[PDB]
Amino acid sequence: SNAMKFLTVSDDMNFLRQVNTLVAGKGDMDSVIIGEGDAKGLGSKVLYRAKKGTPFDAVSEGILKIAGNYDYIAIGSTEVGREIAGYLSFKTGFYTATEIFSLEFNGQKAHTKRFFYGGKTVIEEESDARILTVAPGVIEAKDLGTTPEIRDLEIGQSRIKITKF
Amino acid sequence: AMKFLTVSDDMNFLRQVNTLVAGKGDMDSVIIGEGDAKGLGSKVLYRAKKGTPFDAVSEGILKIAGNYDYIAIGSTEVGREIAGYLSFKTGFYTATEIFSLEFNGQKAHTKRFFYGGKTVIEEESDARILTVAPGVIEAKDLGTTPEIRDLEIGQSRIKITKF
Repeated sequence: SNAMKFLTVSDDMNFLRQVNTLVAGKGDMDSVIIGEGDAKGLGSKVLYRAKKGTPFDAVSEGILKIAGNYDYIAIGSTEVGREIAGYLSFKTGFYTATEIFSLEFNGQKAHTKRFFYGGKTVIEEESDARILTVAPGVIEAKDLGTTPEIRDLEIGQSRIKITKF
Repeated sequence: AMKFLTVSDDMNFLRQVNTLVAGKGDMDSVIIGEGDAKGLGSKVLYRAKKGTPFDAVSEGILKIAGNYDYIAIGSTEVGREIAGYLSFKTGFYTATEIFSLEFNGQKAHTKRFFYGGKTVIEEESDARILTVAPGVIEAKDLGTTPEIRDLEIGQSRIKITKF
């Protein structure tokens, strides 16, 4: 009720675990995984699953369908995750706090930190960011000790053209 | 003609971005920090002092943004943060990490690499904000040197801590 609702997202299961660890103490969470990974100990209430190599635009349109169910969406910063963030940012109108290693709430607002220049500098924001991307390697994953109900992400249409080499 | 503003915190990267953009319309540029303007090929170069916080630069750019159809930014850490700020303030879509840019009519037709080169992603979008991937464009000298002016920067809200 008065608790915050997160949706966490990644195209990498280990990374999904790190994002869930960051968000864990902060409110209730559901998750999206693109591709493979065993859901055990993930800690989410619900895990939405997309097929491996589902084009990132079809995934983003799927997330967008459920994104109004959440206060914040936290995405692992990978190539795909960043494309998903930019897409969601645009469609929802919410600002994105990028590459964070730290997320705290004093009251209502999200206070974040990210590194700049390889770690030489720390940038803190208190912004209205509702979309967050989480840096790789910054959170050690903890087993959260429960397993989510699994469902399929209802995937959108894809307009991108994909050429492999 | 279409109007472009090109942006970077690195001058060699700004030359790359200009080289991608050059044939497509008019061009002005924003550099954050140091570098020789020679051969940059924009009409005007707005300078901000090395180390100006990215939100201050972004607010400076917002002041002049309505003068442009497109803003193309070198994808560095600062360039990406700027692109995000501008996306959020303007409401425009961003096409990211591009190596190629063409127009059908007004829609941007872009290409980008995925996985350091294994895959090319080709899109048509309404993106008015673009980031260019590092090292994919061979910077050319473009034959002219812009007049120099200072970027009127805005306020900064971010807190910066050095190690």
